[PDB]
Amino acid sequence: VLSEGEWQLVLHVWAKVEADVAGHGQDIHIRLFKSHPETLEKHDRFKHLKTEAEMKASEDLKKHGVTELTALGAILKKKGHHEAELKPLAQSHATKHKIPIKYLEFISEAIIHVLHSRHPGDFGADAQGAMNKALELFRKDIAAKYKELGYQG
Ligand code: ZNH
Repeated sequence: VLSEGEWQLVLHVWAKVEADVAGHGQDIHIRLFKSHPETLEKHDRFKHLKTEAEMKASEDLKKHGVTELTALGAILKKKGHHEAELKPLAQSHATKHKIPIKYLEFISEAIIHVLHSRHPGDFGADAQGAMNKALELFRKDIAAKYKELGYQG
């Protein structure tokens, strides 16, 4: 459970992400795929994107990063009260896409890397700690939902 102060820091840096959702999504995906290359295999339509310029130029990929960050932003703004927003995401991700909790941690690492890289002055220790706690709560709750649906994380 997060403090109101913690939620404030999460939402303060989230407002900065929202000045450029699409560029943050690109950087996050580029980082994720480079760091943890197994993750690119869940994206069949992005396989031919073999260099960083090719990744940046893909409207497909760009749009997908806005779709993911939009859903994550809406979850964050509910400050933990996110069952209604979380349930459809667990359903597609447990049953259709097959995304293990470990991959959610990898992308959580990429989000934190990119928010440090772009907003170091608004992403010091206590802000990083809050964002980590928020992402941890997201992943705890999505994993409980995965198990309800019969998917083992
Ligand atoms: C933060 C975190 C996150 C978020 C919020 C998200 C969100 C999302 C959204 C909103 C969508 C659309 C709808 C549905 O459900 O389907 C998606 C999809 C999606 N998803 Zn995901 N995700 C994520 C992570 C992820 C990862 C990590 C992966 C891998 C690796 C993924 C993979 C995915 C896919 C594959 C899809 C489909 C796409 C297409 O196909 O178009 N995912 N996703």
